[PDB]
Amino acid sequence: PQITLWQRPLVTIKIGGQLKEALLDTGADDTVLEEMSLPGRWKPKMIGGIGGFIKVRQYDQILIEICGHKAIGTVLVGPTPVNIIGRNLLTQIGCTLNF
Amino acid sequence: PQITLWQRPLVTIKIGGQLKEALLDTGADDTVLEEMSLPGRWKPKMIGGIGGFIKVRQYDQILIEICGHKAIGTVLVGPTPVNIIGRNLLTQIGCTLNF
Ligand SMILES: COC(=O)N[C@H](C(=O)NN(Cc1ccc(Br)cc1)C(=O)CC[C@@](O)(Cc1ccccc1)C(=O)N[C@H]1c2ccccc2C[C@H]1O)C(C)(C)C
Repeated sequence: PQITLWQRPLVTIKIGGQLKEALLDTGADDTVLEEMSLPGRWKPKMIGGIGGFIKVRQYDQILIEICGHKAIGTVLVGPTPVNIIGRNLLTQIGCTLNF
Repeated sequence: PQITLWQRPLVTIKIGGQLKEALLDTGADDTVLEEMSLPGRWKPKMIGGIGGFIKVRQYDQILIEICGHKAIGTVLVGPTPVNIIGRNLLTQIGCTLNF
């Protein structure tokens, strides 16, 4: 589909059997979601944006569905103000910027 | 043009007669540039990102060219990690997300 930017590009995602709302974020290197449980091993990571850095848990090879499009990648979990779908997963669903 | 996201979507912008590198950021509601000089008066604005909120200076009706496309709008100036082109200007150049 084509998503305009008149409003925040929020979409429905399916992860860990749960339905959530997330932001298609081209300014984000990684994907980070609010506190939730995920399977497998994880390691700590610090990510930074405007305001500074926050500590998150890094889980790899996680299955995620964005608007019905399946993709697998690293998903970060921590105190993020909003769910963010970053470039690491946006590439997988073939998302591009156009103008 | 069409921009993929395998690498950060960095483009050249022109403001105040100078070229700068900036990130097309769909996750950003506003445009915020690293410390620089802009004309006119400014107003205070608090913007929140991953690490919390920061105080920035808000200048309005500023001429800024993005990838050759001319825009005129609000530009914030403050301690940002990188120059960020947000949705307020991405809408002016007709940018959309597609997949
Ligand atoms: C490794 O560095 C990253 O890529 N870090 C990401 C990040 O923070 N990216 N930042 C900016 C940034 C920092 C460093 C670099 Br090299 C590039 C880019 C954003 O602007 C987008 C997030 C976001 O859209 C998230 C968000 C938080 C709260 C509500 C909505 C969305 C952001 O902080 N957006 C805000 C913003 C940025 C600039 C101007 C105005 C605003 C208001 C929000 O939209 C992340 C992995 C931690 C998510």
